[PDB]
Amino acid sequence: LLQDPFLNALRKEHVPVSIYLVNGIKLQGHVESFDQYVVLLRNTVTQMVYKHAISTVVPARAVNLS
Amino acid sequence: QLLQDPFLNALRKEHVPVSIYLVNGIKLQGHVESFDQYVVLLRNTVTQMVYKHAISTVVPARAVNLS
Amino acid sequence: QLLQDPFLNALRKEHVPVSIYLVNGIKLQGHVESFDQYVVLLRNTVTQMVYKHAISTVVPARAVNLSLE
Amino acid sequence: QLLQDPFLNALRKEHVPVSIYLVNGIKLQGHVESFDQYVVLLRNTVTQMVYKHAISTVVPARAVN
Amino acid sequence: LLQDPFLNALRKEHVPVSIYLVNGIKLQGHVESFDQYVVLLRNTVTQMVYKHAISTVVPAR
Amino acid sequence: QLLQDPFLNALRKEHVPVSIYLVNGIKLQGHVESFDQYVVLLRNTVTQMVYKHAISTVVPARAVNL
Repeated sequence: LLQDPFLNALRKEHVPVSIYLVNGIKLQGHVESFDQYVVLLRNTVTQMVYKHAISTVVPARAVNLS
Repeated sequence: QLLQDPFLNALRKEHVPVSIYLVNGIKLQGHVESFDQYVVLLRNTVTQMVYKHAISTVVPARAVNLS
Repeated sequence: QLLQDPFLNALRKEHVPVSIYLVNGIKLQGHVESFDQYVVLLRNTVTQMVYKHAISTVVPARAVNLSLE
Repeated sequence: QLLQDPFLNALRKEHVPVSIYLVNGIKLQGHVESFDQYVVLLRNTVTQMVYKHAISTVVPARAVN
Repeated sequence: LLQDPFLNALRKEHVPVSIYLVNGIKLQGHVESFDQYVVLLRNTVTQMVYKHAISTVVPAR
Repeated sequence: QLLQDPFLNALRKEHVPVSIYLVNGIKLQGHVESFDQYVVLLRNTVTQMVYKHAISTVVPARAVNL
């Protein structure tokens, strides 16, 4: 309900994000795409990240909701 | 959900400052802006999406209204 | 939660102190103040909501009051 | 769980000591009091509640086959 | 449609296997049984291994 | 409605090597041979079964777009 709208926002308004994984590392780049389970983070090369492995997504600049 | 939702909503409404402890030991601070079955929107300097499954404990900076 | 509830509820009502171990090795301590399907509210110097999915084991400081059948 | 129940119930009926290893490395020990879809009740000096999702391996002190 | 034929091939051919857990622990033995949730590993005894705690399973040889 | 099937499928056909990062940090490099809903058959010295719920990110050594 919030997950997609959030993710969809970072993508549309193309804004860099610092994805912190459950393991304890911080990925970066832009949100190329996403579905129920995975998120395609397009940086140098689009790497697939599992949502179950994500701890928290952190945006650089704000983004509307509506 | 006769606890989690009421607990979170009261924090959200009253804007009670919370400390969210991640399973990986990381401590996040701020207040609850909103939430659903799967994520919580924490707001501090910015607004970050936190996955519930990665959350350990949520510690309010003060007692919550359950009545 | 066929077994979960009767277990947590007994600890709550009888006000029995417990130690909650998280999947990361952390040891919480206090009283079961409340619970539902996904979370447990532990009380101590403060009050906090603990997610069940982050819990490994709940160890009571002593067996609850047992009766006949 | 067509295996979990038979496996755990065998330990219960035979009163066989077991070692329960948590996903965090810690090992618990004692007897199997009871169990359902989500949890195992392990008895030692006291009866403690163990979530199955936090379990890696269940190891009996002896063969139950 | 993959893990079952994969696991059944290990029990039907009685091939030793290595089960690595998410915590970094390695388990050796033979696949005695497996269902939708657990994997019965056989050595000195038969232990019940939850799939949710299994990261990988590499065949011995 | 699907993102990981095509992502992994193309990485399979194009024979592109990958570096799989498990939730526990460690990394398993090799080629993707097959994959169902729950696991990914990783090829290398041997063919090992990798449970998806243990994967954090799938990082390809080469890119794949169109």
